[PDB]
Amino acid sequence: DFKYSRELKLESLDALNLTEGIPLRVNENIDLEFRGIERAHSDWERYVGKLNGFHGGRGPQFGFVSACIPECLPERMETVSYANEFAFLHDDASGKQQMQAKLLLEMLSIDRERTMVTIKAWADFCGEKFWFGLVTFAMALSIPEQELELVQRLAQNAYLAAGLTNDLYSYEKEQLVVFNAIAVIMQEHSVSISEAEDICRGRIREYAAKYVRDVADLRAKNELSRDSLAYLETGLYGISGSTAWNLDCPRYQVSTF
Repeated sequence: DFKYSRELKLESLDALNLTEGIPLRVNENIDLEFRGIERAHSDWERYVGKLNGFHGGRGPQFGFVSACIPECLPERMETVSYANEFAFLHDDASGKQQMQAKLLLEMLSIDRERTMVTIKAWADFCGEKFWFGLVTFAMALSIPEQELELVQRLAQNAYLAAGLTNDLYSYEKEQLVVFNAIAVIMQEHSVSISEAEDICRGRIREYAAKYVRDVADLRAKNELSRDSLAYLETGLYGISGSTAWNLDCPRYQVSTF
């Protein structure tokens, strides 16, 4: 039931067969997303430190957030984008808590109850729970507590598909600078990079196909809450958006350092 996003023809995903047949959707407010990325970089330089050669969720045509949370509420896009960009920077001391406080104040002013759920998920660390806090806040979703255990267990497949794809597309630039799936497969099977890569692709397609099927069944049954279903359906655009973004995003392009 789409109100804020747009489906994009990107025929290379069919040839790549990593996202099953999940379409690419992109939030139409890419401009707000970039504004929140710029502000996060301005605050980081202001409070934390200088940034040189850093690239986060910005891609040449769309950003990470607009492809992966395509139905993100427009008035929440900047904040959601800022928080995603800040998590990218944090992953790569007084100012950090000052930036966090500001972000917390902006979130509480938008959605008090759902900022608390989100913060709870973000204190645990597990990257599952970061994306869980961000998506639920970005789309103003309230997962019934009786459904949470089941919803999170189901979403794990989409997190694995996107997580492994990420490592697949980040290994090259990461090696040039390992805690990557390609390296583990190169230990266990003692194989070359391209052979670990083909094994990784097999696993990605398993996880992706299982997720697509489960979400189809749950949607067809309509016995879970609309917010749980909306969260799970966002899991699908997170797989297609992650992959499409990975193709050309500066973060993983060797052309940068």
